[PDB]
Amino acid sequence: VISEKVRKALNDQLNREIYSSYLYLSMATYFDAEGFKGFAHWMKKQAQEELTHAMKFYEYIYERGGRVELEAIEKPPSNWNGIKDAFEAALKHEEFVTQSIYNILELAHEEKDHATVSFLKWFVDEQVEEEDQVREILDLLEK
Amino acid sequence: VISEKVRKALNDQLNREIYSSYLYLSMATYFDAEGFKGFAHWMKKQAQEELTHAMKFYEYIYERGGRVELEAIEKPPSNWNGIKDAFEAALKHEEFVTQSIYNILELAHEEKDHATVSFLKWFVDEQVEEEDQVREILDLLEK
Ligand SMILES: [Zn+2]
Ligand SMILES: [Zn+2]
Ligand SMILES: [Zn+2]
Ligand SMILES: [Zn+2]
Repeated sequence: VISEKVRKALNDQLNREIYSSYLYLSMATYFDAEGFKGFAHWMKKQAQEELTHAMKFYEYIYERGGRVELEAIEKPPSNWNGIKDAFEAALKHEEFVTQSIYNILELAHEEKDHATVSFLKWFVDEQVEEEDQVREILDLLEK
Repeated sequence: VISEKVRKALNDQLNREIYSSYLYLSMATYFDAEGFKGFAHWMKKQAQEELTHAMKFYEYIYERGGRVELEAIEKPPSNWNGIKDAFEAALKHEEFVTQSIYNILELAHEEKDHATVSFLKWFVDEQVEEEDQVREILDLLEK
């Protein structure tokens, strides 16, 4: 059974993944307003991906005997200064998500919760892949 | 091209469908905390359904030459007084959604926007079906 400290950290991260989904959807509203169909499609796909992350947290919290509490979702920005600016904001946000997950990992290690440590490995690896994808696009578009 | 009045009404409704999705997800967190797997599955399915409603508004707004702006999402309630209480709250919320859609229909009729009138017919019919499904469940569980 997860300690209340770890359950709160996971529930917090659940809410962060929801906001991530919303933020990527907002980036899609920007790209679509400009007619950048392909980049909008990229963002809508990532928004759906972030929802599956949230639900994986959701189901793990209930497997470990905890409960999920949904919080208010902040209004995301709706405008950026071009393609590169939007993707740089995406990368900055993913780096914040990576740091948040690592803080849960450290908490789980402290409490010797080796089930949460194992559950999080998938997300450490997926953040690497996501960060690399965004860097790959920024490098493609450079100068 | 949609007038700014109608675009704002549709964007408002887009945001209402997002909140509807969130509210049904919150009801799932309640049912799951109680071990009501089947009712939780019902709510998660409805939450996904409400997202597809939101995206149908999303794509229609861009077809008509408008843009979507995402707003803050309010924190939904997380607790109800039993199954019946949660479904009665669902029905009350769907009736509010039905009234909101009818107000867009009346606005569209006033501006003679027969494309928005036609777009909304699908949602008038779907609200009937959703309201009937929730009433059917409440009647099944009665007394
Ligand atoms: Zn994620
Ligand atoms: Zn992510
Ligand atoms: Zn709906
Ligand atoms: Zn509905």
